[PDB]
Amino acid sequence: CGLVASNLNLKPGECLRVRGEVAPDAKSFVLNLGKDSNNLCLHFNPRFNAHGDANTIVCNSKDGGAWGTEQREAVFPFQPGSVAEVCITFDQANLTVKLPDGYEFKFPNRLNLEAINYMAADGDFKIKCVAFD
Amino acid sequence: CGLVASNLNLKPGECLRVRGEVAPDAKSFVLNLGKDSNNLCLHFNPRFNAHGDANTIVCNSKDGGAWGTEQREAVFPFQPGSVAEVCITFDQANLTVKLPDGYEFKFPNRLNLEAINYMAADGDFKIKCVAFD
Ligand SMILES: CC(=O)N[C@@H]1[C@@H](O[C@@H]2O[C@H](CO)[C@H](O)[C@H](O)[C@H]2O)[C@H](O)[C@@H](CO)O[C@H]1O
Ligand SMILES: CC(=O)N[C@@H]1[C@@H](O[C@@H]2O[C@H](CO)[C@H](O)[C@H](O)[C@H]2O)[C@H](O)[C@@H](CO)O[C@H]1O
Repeated sequence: CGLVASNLNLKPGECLRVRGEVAPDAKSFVLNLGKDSNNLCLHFNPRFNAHGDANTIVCNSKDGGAWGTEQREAVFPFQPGSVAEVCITFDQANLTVKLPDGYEFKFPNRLNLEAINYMAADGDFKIKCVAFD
Repeated sequence: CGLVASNLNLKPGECLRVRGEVAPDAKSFVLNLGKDSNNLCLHFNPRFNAHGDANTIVCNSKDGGAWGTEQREAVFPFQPGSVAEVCITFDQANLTVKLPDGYEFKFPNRLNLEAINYMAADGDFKIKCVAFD
């Protein structure tokens, strides 16, 4: 696995910023946010070439070990072999993810945790920088 | 406890940059670095006024759960209610903690691990930014 951080205590409205290097031959990377590995309010999974998907952002929740209903975006502002920054915040209704080119999407908040306490990165994304606001 | 990060994979010569908020009423804060919570190549513990120490940095190791022998500095460049930045690196001989204004603290490398994989903050220190170089 990649970087795992806990005790984040990220409250509604606070910004979590992650900057990393996307591998030149990247097939996929993951940012998981929530309470723990079984309880994710956001599974954020850009798929360059994985699970039969191409240049597709896949998002989901995981609640008590169970994947929720998957959602995808049409836009894919990531390139292999470049640096990517992602900024995440949430309120009780939605997570809001802002992407490098100013792209911003919302994913329903299905878990309604009081805070994001857990983040894990995986796959072809080398984290260089994590910041809190 | 404060932020805990694992799978850091920080190798010799690589630089861990941490910026945090020292609480206004700070009595003590901690940065722990090593393999896991029981194997610390550096316990970095500025004590403003705790355990009978005043404005003293206490450093130690922990090896398979057992604390080593404490090393202490006279020089104390931390202030309560402020922002502190440190840059940490290690080699075969020492861990080095550097502050921007040029303070440099060295602690013997007692564990000789291949990497720092674990970092944890505790006490009156709120981490706001972590970077890898
Ligand atoms: C179990 C399985 O393979 N599920 C398939 C999906 O792949 C998983 O998607 C989740 C997020 O929803 C995680 O990314 C997990 O790592 C993936 O294996 C796949 O996206 C969909 C659509 O093809 O099919 C599921 O069955
Ligand atoms: C159990 C205990 O209090 N040990 C004393 C030391 O305090 C601990 O020191 C370690 C680092 O070596 C950690 O900072 C831990 O949090 C502290 O409780 C204390 O520094 C010395 C002398 O002042 O005595 C030890 O027995």
